[PDB]
Amino acid sequence: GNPLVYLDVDANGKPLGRVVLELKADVVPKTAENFRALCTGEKGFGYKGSTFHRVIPSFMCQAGDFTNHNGTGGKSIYGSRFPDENFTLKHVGPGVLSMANAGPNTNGSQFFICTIKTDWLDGKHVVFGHVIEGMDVVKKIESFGSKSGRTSKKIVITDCGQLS
Ligand SMILES: Nc1ccc2cn[nH]c2c1
Repeated sequence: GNPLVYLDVDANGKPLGRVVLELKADVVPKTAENFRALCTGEKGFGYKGSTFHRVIPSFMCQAGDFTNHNGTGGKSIYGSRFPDENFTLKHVGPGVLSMANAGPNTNGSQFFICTIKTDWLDGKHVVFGHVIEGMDVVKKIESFGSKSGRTSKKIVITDCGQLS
């Protein structure tokens, strides 16, 4: 079946817990595979040690820039950027996992977890999974955001990997 992966997240050096994500490889296999491999670190790089750098309350929590840690960087397992696979899955509510980008066909490693329905991103960002477990952790992360996206705590993915 679809991969299950995890992110263990600290805030200011203390653990918040685990976010478990289902990756919809059935619908977006290339996008799911990128995220899966970045969680395991098996290509020699990935999310371990990187941050949630942009968090906006009542919107989303964004992470995955493991090169620049500021939202300008990141890279995929295929190359620096890769195409929008499809827009079949929609931003239907809290818990949606979707690719951050800088316009059409600029997927790398940055991603976000929605804390509300973000329907205006449909057809613009590739949704590729959702939160199976740990929405409590996501709500904690969300609470350390601001309107500008600047976080009020240092939010770090201390560990990550694949469960199945
Ligand atoms: N892949 C990717 C995702 C978000 C942003 C923002 N600037 N550059 C990016 C590149």
